[PDB]
Amino acid sequence: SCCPWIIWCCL
Repeated sequence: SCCPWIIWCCL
């Protein structure tokens, strides 16, 4: 739920 809502990430 990173950015965007995705696994450990920040795209």
